[PDB]
Amino acid sequence: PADLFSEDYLVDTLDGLTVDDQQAVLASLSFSKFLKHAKVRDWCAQAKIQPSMPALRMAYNYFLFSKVGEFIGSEDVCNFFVDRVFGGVRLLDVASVYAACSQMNAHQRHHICCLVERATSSQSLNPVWDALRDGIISSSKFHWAVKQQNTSKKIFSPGLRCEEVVKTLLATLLHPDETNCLDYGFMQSPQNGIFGVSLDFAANVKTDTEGRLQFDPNCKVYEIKCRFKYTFAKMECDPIYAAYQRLYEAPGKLALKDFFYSISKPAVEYVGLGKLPSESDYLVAYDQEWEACRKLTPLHNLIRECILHNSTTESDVYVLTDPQDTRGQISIKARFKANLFVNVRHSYFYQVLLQSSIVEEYIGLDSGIPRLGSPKYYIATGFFRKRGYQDPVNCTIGGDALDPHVEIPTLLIVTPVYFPRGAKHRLLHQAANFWSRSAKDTFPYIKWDFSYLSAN
Ligand SMILES: [Mg+2]
Repeated sequence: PADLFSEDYLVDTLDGLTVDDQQAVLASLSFSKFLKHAKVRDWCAQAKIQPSMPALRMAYNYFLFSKVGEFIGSEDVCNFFVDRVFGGVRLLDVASVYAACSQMNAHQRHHICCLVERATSSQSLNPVWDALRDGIISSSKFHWAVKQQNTSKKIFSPGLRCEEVVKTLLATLLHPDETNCLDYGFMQSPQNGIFGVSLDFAANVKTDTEGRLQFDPNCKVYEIKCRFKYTFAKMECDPIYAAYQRLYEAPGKLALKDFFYSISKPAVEYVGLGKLPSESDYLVAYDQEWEACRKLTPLHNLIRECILHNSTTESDVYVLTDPQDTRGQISIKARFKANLFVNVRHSYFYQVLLQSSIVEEYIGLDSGIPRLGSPKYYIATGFFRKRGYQDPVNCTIGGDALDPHVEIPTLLIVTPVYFPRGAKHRLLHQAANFWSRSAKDTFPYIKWDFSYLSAN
């Protein structure tokens, strides 16, 4: 194990262990192991001590980054606590660190969370990624925290190649004339410290003077998914390929339907009037033209409201050029609208819902005159094909070369997602209640004061 309270240098702790064992040391730097440590337990045993969120999460961030900052090359987080939060003193004990963190304002917490985001922008390549995400309801767990709450996931512990291709498509083909961000770290909520997200891609988002992210009030945020069930090869007997050929030569909604229904578990579901969508995939059609063959009750009022707000703006479909024709270049061949909409019951709806809440929280804390407009949210779905013997070695999107070991993108669908306010408020409240119950049962020796948390 590693000691967040030890004064030993992490580089020395890790020196002389296998990479396997180093991974274990780093996993031990989690919020859960922090709260389980003898020194937190001892502090928490006192009658006067009733720890609050987000203050205890801020305290953890300090100890975490004091331990790991040098190893991951970002001493900015620790410097800020010491200089701006601790009055210039290098605090080492949990009682003092906690007290000073308890005295932070929302702009200081915002600043810390922004520095942490910047320190973690390489996401799962960063050795502290897994440890930092512990104890937090992240956007990939948000549906589970609201609707499931079972042992399929945990709050506390006490593929990527194709996603990168889709980012390149968004950046190069959809937003060539704009400032975009391709690499986002982990953004904790500065107001509660129980929620957090990382984003896949955003357009109209920049680094500011020193040296954090700036979301424009009108930025465009995209969650990227890849549909591996639809990966085909240009072979004689391949039924997906058959449907793809038709779509490529004649881009439109009918060719698209045949493509969707060329597999046994289709990504699109027809949902009739007053009927409850299943959770099976994340696109739904409300028009009978997509049919190729449970009612909403009065208690599904939140679902009804979400459908109401997600049944107007259509998806954009981008058919890409085939690099077997162009010997390399992949650009937009054709573009068309499809009456396909987000499934408001699907876990991806809940994922973007939480990313919207965190993005809007950070925009709210940003200094400056508030401007007219709110950000827009999308799911960007990529579809792919195997490389064949006659495909070029070197494919490109704009300047960017594709790794020769990644599949070729064929199709991009961009689907808008809208979030009614009352609906977001209810779901975040249920998830926060589940966080609080789970914190009390997991760390029952902590006299949690959730007064501040329920204010948020
Ligand atoms: Mg993604």
